[PDB]
Amino acid sequence: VIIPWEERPAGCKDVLWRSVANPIIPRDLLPTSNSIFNSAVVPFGDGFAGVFRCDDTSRRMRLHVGFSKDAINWNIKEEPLKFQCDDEEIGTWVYGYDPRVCFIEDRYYVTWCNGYHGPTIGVAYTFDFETFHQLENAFIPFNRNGVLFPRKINGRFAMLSRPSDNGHTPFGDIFYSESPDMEFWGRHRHVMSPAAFEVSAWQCTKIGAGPIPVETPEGWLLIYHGVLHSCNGYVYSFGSALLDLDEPWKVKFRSGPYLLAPREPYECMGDVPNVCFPCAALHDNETGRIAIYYGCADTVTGLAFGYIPEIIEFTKRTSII
Amino acid sequence: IIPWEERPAGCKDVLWRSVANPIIPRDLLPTSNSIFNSAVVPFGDGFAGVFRCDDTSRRMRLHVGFSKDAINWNIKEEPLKFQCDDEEIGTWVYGYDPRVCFIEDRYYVTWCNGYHGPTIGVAYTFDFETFHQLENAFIPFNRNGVLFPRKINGRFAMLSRPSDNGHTPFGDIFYSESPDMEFWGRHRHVMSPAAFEVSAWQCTKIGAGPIPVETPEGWLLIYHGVLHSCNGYVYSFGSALLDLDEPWKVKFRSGPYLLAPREPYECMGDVPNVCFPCAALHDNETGRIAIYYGCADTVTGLAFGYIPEIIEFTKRTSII
Amino acid sequence: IIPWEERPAGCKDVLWRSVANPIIPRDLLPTSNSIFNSAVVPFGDGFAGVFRCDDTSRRMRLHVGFSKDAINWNIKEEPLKFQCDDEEIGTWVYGYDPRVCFIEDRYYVTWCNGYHGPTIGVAYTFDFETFHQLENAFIPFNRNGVLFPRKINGRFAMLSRPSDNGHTPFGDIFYSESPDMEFWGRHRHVMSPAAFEVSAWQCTKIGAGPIPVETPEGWLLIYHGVLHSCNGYVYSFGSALLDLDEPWKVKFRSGPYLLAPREPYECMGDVPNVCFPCAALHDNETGRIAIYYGCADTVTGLAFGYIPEIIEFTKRTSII
Amino acid sequence: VIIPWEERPAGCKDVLWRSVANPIIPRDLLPTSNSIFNSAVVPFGDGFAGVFRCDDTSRRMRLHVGFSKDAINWNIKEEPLKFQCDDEEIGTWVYGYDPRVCFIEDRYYVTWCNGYHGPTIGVAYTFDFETFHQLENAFIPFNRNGVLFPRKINGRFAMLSRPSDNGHTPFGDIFYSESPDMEFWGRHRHVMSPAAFEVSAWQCTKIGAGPIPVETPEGWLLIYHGVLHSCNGYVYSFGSALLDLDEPWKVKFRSGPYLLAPREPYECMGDVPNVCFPCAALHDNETGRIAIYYGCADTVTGLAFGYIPEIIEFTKRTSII
Amino acid sequence: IIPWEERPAGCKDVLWRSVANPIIPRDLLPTSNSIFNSAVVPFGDGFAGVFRCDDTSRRMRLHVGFSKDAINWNIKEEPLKFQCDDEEIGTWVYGYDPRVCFIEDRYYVTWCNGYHGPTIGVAYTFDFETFHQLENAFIPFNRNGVLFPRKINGRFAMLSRPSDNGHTPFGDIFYSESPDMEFWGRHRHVMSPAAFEVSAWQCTKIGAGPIPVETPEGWLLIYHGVLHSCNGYVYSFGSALLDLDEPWKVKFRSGPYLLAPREPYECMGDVPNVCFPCAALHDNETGRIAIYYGCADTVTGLAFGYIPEIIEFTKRTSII
Amino acid sequence: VIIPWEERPAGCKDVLWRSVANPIIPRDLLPTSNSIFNSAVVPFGDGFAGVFRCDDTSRRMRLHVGFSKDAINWNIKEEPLKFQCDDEEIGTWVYGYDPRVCFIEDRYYVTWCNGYHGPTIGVAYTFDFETFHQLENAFIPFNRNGVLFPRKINGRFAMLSRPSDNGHTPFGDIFYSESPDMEFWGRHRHVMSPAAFEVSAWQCTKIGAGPIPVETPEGWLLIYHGVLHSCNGYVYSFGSALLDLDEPWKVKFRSGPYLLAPREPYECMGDVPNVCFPCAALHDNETGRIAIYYGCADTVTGLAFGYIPEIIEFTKRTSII
Ligand SMILES: [K+]
Ligand SMILES: [K+]
Ligand SMILES: [K+]
Ligand SMILES: [K+]
Ligand SMILES: [K+]
Ligand SMILES: [K+]
Repeated sequence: VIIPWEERPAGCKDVLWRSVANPIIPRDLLPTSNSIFNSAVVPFGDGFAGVFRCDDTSRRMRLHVGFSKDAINWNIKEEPLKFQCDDEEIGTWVYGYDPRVCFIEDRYYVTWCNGYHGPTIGVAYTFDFETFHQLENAFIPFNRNGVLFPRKINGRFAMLSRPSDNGHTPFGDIFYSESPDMEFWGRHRHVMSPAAFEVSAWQCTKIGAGPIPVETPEGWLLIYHGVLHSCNGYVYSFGSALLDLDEPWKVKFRSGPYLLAPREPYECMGDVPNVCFPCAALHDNETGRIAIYYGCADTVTGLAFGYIPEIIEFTKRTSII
Repeated sequence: IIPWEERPAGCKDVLWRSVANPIIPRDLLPTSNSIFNSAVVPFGDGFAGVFRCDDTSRRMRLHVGFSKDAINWNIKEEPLKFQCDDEEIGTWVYGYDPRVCFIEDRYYVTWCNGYHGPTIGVAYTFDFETFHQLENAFIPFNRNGVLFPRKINGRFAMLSRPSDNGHTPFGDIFYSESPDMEFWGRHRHVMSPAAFEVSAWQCTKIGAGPIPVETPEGWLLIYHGVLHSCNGYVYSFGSALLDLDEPWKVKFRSGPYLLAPREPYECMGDVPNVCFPCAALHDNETGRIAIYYGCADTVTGLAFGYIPEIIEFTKRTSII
Repeated sequence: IIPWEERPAGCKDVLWRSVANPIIPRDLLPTSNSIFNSAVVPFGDGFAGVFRCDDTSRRMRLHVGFSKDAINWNIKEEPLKFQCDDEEIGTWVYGYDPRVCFIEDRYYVTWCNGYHGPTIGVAYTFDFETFHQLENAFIPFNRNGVLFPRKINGRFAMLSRPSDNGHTPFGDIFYSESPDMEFWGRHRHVMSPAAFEVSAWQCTKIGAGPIPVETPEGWLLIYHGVLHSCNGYVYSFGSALLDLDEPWKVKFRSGPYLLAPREPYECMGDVPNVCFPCAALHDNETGRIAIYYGCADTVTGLAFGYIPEIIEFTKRTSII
Repeated sequence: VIIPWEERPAGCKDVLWRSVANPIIPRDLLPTSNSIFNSAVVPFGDGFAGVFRCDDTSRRMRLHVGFSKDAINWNIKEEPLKFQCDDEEIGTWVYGYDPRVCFIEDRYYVTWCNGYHGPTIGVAYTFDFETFHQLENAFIPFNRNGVLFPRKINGRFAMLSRPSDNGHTPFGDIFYSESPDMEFWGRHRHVMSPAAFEVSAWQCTKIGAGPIPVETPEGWLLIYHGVLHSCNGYVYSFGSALLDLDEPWKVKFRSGPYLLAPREPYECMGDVPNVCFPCAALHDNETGRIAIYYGCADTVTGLAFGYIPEIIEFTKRTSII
Repeated sequence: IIPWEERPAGCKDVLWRSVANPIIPRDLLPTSNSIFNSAVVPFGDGFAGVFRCDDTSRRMRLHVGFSKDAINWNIKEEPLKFQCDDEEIGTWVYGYDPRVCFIEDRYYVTWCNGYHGPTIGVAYTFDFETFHQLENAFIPFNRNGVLFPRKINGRFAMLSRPSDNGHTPFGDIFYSESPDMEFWGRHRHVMSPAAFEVSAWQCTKIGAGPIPVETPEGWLLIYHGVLHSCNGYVYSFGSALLDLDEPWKVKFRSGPYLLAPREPYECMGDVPNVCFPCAALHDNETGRIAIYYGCADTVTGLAFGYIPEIIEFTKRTSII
Repeated sequence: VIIPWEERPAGCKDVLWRSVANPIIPRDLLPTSNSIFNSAVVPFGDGFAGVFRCDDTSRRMRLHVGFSKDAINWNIKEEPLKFQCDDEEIGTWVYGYDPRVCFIEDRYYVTWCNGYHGPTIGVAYTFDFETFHQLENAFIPFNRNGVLFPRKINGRFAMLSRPSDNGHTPFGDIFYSESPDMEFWGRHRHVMSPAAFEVSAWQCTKIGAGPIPVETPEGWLLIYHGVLHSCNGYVYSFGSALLDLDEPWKVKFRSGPYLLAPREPYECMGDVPNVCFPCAALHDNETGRIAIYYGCADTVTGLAFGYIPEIIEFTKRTSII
């Protein structure tokens, strides 16, 4: 697996740096796409695969499969994916957004914000990114920013989530839950809350999980978004925390500064201005390299690069825990 | 021997209020401000319950109570304290909205438990002296958690009511199952508030009340509904019938309310215009049912009816 | 022979409540939850009315009533249906806020009629048994439609109250005309809520109540006003005098109210703290006026006064 | 009558395409103009005339007359338009915006959102775009987006409107009404409501009529805006519907996708970000060509081009009715 | 000789309502709609006060009252007019929330005075006949202004409550000093609403009531607290002890309330569920204190207690 | 003192013109700066000094001292400034923004929006822009936009303020207060309220003082911001008023039009879009030159130039009183 990479520019001191090829996925890649801004990406085969949020010209929210040789240039299917489901009630499509994908043990799991009398977390698996078998929704509405851990945590599946409401939710804590079987969920634990505005305002309104947690010797590296409320709306930035390995609802370090915030025209102008919303990462433990995918202005998808050891140090050095 | 009063003569109402309401006064304890949830079950030679008693600090606490007749209560002055092996879950913040039922071999208690916002707490007891707390069933925000009094195809089942962090302006009843009273899933929507032009007493939000009452025709669900006036919410309650095997499937749902705020003790107090049903005792032999409900979030009331009359009213006036 | 009761001696109030209030109870009908609009007129050897009767489903429906004395009413159990040649307009969604007056050859009914939101429905009857529905007078959102009881310079005329899709937090009274009871126009603003520092009982929103009463010095308009407290709205009512020929021109408007919620039947009920005037009977010969009003959106009450006194009060306390 | 036209760019598949000379009217055309973003345009004499919303440097909303040879380059009068009115109360000017202009039988009629104890629909006529005779306001407040039909229907004048409130209204259905005399109005009928967000979210908060309805054998072509509410405010897009010829409150087809939505910098940045608000169109039945004027970010005016038969085919094929 | 009624036998309550409540009715004056702030002090061989009397126009005015026994009040019909040499500050817009205390050589009156929004008006009087207006103490928005009854280290001192332009959803008590009753500063935060899970009767906002009472253990502050239900605000009141020398430092603060809306005259009226303390008379030799408070923003009521008992209560139940 | 100046562009008829080198202070000037958008600038020594609002990458609001030879190119201290205070209660730092600086008789005074149980006006002095001595907060919360007068008025210090609330306040009048000693404040007077929307909508939601009042023979020249509320948020523009010399709460003239409104990409895009927030001015009575510093989009700092006599004449001739 060769992950995408660009070397940190000369004299850049930032922990993460934007791809000079951003945006890597344009808003109009498909004949009917309005925007493409969640890219739930993983290695697959001799390349990469992913589940993409592609909102169409009707402003419907759909998920599409994509493939790529280099993880930068994507061939996304024109037709939305369809989930196969034994149960007619759960298998009913209303809408879907916020996908996340990860491989656990023997297959790829997809979670997404699935409408079922409100936003909840849908769950499906695939062996091949062609047929997807839909499982029970993991939780009762309202919930989103569902993000699985990439292995079992002491014998059970684990998921981060984000209790919400039925609108543009003005609050949001990260939570942790477990399941023995991808059907029945429990042992719910609070992970963290928005910071106080006077401490770290980029994350003081609400927060939610981003990429699949990345295992490091110093804890699970969580890349997560945070919201700040100005008089003219919300600004979405993102940052990092380290979670205990065995009890990942225990936050050990949490960054004060953001890692990335809306700065470039493609992040500050578009369907929802001033949004950097991380959705996936690819990483390489040998080199420490990480590549983070993020939606820009809810319009296009970008990539940013960093080193895991540098991120860990930044997280601990600036920690507000 | 559950409490009973015959319908007044000439009264054609399906439910009739006890002539002795309120049956529990606001100031029964030395520091109680209000007492308005009564989660009542038969126990040993008499009755037991878990009661929401808000104190003079306006803190929300649960207290155990006992009664020989189910009308006159001796409520413990100390609040109930749960035992928990897990210190994280075992931390008390607040508690309201209790419900109590016997399932297979023990009594279970659910309540709206504070855990970074309202969720549904779960505990068991054999004796109403020691309570053993289990995992909270769901992530916040959730309340009106009401267990079924037996397993449904080999699993525990619970009605709930996803909510928000404040005075929630919405709310559907949901249904979930668990094999072990720890892990929960198979979530199914039961019902939504009605359109205001169909049935406005239940058009803002709804929530389950007493434990479901099994009948040959399905589960008898007594639930509250809210109407939003310019000067606030009005809580009334009514009746539905749920499928026996798949209780998320609603068979019949009443258009009219069974009861709504009328009397001064319902219409004046800490939260005016509230009738909030929280428990029921019934006898299948005679069809008699006795429904406990909170009045004005201040005091506790009792109402009477017959199960076959309620069922016929529910079908005849059904908006499904 | 309009209803009347003498001024309690050593009462100096412009209006005084009937000692028999409430004159219509909430449960007069077997399925009524509340009865609090009574759009009353003389008819044959007695009186007839269209009443807002909300049922135990909290649906809003209109029912006909009859009475020998205008105090004790026999209201039909079944809601009235309108007859309409146009299927789209004749679709019933909900109805409230009725008003009734005789114009020239027949009685006209207006009400708040649901047609993709609140608007003003219009109908005529000759007999109070069959009602023929005409075009809704305006586009939503509008209510408190009140016809003048004769034409104003060759046209039908109506007061209205532009509103929104909810519990509207604003409301001016407007005036409109129509040559044919179908097409409406020449809209003119009558008045806006007062500044709270001047007259706070009518500072949030106002609306017309009774059919305007012709006096030789202009139209007596009895209208409700709303005050917004931290705990919701308080509805009181008062008086204005409109120019005879151009009734959008307000000549005098009272600073103080005439009546405000005081009694328990006004202060406790489905919507607390509401006195909402809906009709009036009067006798020019004696100057007597009898004013019907909804109490707490639950029951109907009556109040009495003298036209000349009300006019004097209106001029003397005028904020215009 | 030679309407403005540019061909569809090479390989463009879109039903409408933007003028490459956008914006066609700049914000600062008049000495005190702040913004010029409604252009109610008609053929007149040997060229074109129009009534324009020009908000000045005091942010007052005024209407101005303009003229043009080619309908792209405009000479707008510096002085605001004054209406003559026989009734001094109705003739009182508080503010005006949202103009629309059309010729009905023997004269041009102007409607606008006119302040009369709140927004309502004002009405006037002119024969020459010099003297304007003000008629009665058509409706009681609150209402705007008044748009006349360009001929009588069943022997009456007809007008689409849009019941509103006293603010930045968070709802809005399109209504239809008739008048025998341009004075008394009635026979009010509901045309359509915002769509469900799951179905077509660009038009799920509110909608309102745009250009004068365009007669086709297939019904009235209505171009209308719709609003989507994001966390960061409203996004105005526009689309198309076909109304029954004889009973125009009856919608026959209604597009799922939008025709145009904010995409270019001049639509995304300015006084009100993310607005494409259609206001007028010129069309030529012989060729099928249509040119649609629309306000961009409440700052400038743009043009877009299409073919009426293609628009109708799109409206039908993608219909949500 | 302060008013006094002994505690009923068998009552463990720290305060008890007078059995003759309400002591001032809503209709005492010819045009009074409600009378519910009574800023009372000893004066001559009896008592005086400034009273908030809202009229039938719902305008908020202040009127002077006198009483020989402090229970039965003769309140003047004419609103009080302040004399002021500056016409800008002297302009009357509205006035409510009065408080009155003697400091050194005269009586001082504070009130919520409209000056482009609510702020704290200040005046003095020697005789309760002429009132001389001083500068408003603060910029809007502020109210619940309450002076200390002597200087604190050579300065006048005042508690206040920063607010907004509406029915304020927040509110901390602050402390400020002035050398000269014109320029104010050294602002210090006294306290904030409590967390709802700790003491919900005081979790939305709080504000000072009676003039602070000097005790050997600190200043006894009686203050109101607000709880926010789905149906509005509930106003209760409680006690704190402030440091004698630096009175922004709170030493003790009651978890429970001392009094909360319970009787019909507190629960029903213009603003339901309000007990708003506004003044207190006390006798240090016997420990007796008589607390005046508004009831449902309609009438005025009286409650009694013993200062040593209130202190012990405040200490024993302190949440700090 | 040689104040920065650029000559009025040929053809330009505006009363103020933007520097051709805007933004003069970039958002990333400091190693940890997210945005730099208030520049409270004064002559000092052989050049200029200032207190600057620099929000960091944690989105904390801090004040930093800066120095410049020319008042355009600034050397801002990396470390936030710290206030010295004898009282521990008042000396507690929670947050600070909205700085203003002016020399009064013998020292420089700094005001800012200081957190003390909500937003209030902090006050400090400095002789050297190295040590700052904090005084009592001038008012009880909630208040901001505190701006001292640059000399005493009838023997007293004087300050403009702006009573607010605990959020993004949807209202705002300018008030005036006095103090004999920079400790006790009083004699509060209403200066002005927002204008009616039908008169001057750029200033109809709220208003607040900007630069230190500039004394002229015709009154105090107040440059102030005004807010307009669109469906998509607030737009901040600024204009001018003349206050009576002896009783500065008496407004004598107040402009109808604005002087400046968000127009350029650096005013329209950034952390808070569509904001032009004036915070300071340098002026020369001999030449009438004035240079006005202003925050752009709450991101960067810009400069604009004008002539005081032109501004006085514009203010009077366009007066809405
Ligand atoms: K945690
Ligand atoms: K169901
Ligand atoms: K008028
Ligand atoms: K239709
Ligand atoms: K303190
Ligand atoms: K002034």
